[PDB]
Amino acid sequence: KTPYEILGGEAGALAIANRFYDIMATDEYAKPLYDMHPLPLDRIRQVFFEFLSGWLGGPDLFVAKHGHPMLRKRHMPFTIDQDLRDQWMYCMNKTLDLEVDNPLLREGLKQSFGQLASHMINQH
Ligand code: HEM
Repeated sequence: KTPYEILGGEAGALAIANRFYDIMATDEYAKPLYDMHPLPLDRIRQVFFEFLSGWLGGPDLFVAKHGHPMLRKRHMPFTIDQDLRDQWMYCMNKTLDLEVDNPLLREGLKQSFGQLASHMINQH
């Protein structure tokens, strides 16, 4: 069974994407990460969801509409240090605790996001 399947499919991917930004947008420690996002969040909420649907084994909605992830490259316009990586993970940890009831999948998702996040870092 895929992460997409275990999390309830579309509604599960949507809820993660939305909870992530919901928390990012109000939590103090992540203001800096939040401030890199020009408002409103409508499009990035939708795009991140599209990404999650395929990264979890549902429809590649991202690769259908925007092409391959190339996430490291796609983040190269921004300055991303350790500090911002940790802010991003802090938000996604909090999200996955609330959204993923399977504790194995949850720890699996945290580690795999944790790695992707570290991969984006481009300032040391
Ligand atoms: C330190 C880590 C990260 C930082 C600071 C960061 C920051 C950003 C920012 C500022 C954008 C621009 C979106 C906008 O306002 O339109 C963006 C886009 C995006 N981020 Fe991240 N991000 C990070 C890590 C990640 C990770 C780990 C993933 C996926 C697992 C991810 C997926 C995306 C996606 C899919 C987009 C949309 C890209 C596009 O439309 O071409 N990001 N990110």
